[PDB]
Amino acid sequence: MRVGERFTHDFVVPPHKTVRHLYPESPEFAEFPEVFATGFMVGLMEWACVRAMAPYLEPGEGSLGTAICVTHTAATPPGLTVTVTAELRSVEGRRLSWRVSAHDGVDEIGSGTHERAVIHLEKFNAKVRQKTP
Amino acid sequence: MRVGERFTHDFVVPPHKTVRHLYPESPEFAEFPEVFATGFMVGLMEWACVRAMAPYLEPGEGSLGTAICVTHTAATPPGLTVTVTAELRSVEGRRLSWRVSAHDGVDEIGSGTHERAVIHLEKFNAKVRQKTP
Repeated sequence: MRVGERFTHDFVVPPHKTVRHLYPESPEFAEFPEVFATGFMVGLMEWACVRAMAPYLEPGEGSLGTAICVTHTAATPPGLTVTVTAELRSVEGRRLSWRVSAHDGVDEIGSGTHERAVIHLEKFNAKVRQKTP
Repeated sequence: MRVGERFTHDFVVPPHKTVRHLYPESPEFAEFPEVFATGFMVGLMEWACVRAMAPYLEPGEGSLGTAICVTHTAATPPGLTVTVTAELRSVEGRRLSWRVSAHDGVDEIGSGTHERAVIHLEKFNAKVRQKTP
């Protein structure tokens, strides 16, 4: 791949990416303001990093976020466009560490780091089964 | 609210808390193995901390997650119970901090920290609609 290279990822926040949508089973979340959930932003960031990685992956390969360390310092109503900038910080065998940050056009809404791990998709699928009830 | 206290929170992972459910708008995610998305683990850990600090809010108050720093070291298939243990680490004002960790019954699946800011609901919704298109 290549260290230092920014990758950019644009996404319009729909009404169904707010807090109560993350966990419709949570009574507590049902009464949260209609803003972009942190867990959804995290998902977005992994999504940016997955796309950055895709060309460099062998057929049948994938990745799992192994760590996420970000702030979430400004709220985002549906309608705004969240831009995730991902930057490769290091590659270490199957290990990728990114610097990530996001912006909704008005504010930087969060920034931090995100490590991923390249996996064989089937071997991993098999492994997750010996674990299913 | 007492530093050191512990709140646990149990959750059976349904099928709709997997990666492809965090972002169905992602073709890059539709591949992915049916496993507990990092984005949902982050939310589940926040849900624990929200309940833990529920008895600390005054009326017309809420909380926002303002930082999540956690590992994700094992995959959980739908069917397993994820228990989130939230340990109050600091209460220094409008700011709460937790040490969080999760177990799915077989593996510790992740841990780290999470911070929350007490907010005035009205002023906050007001600031938000100042951002809404």
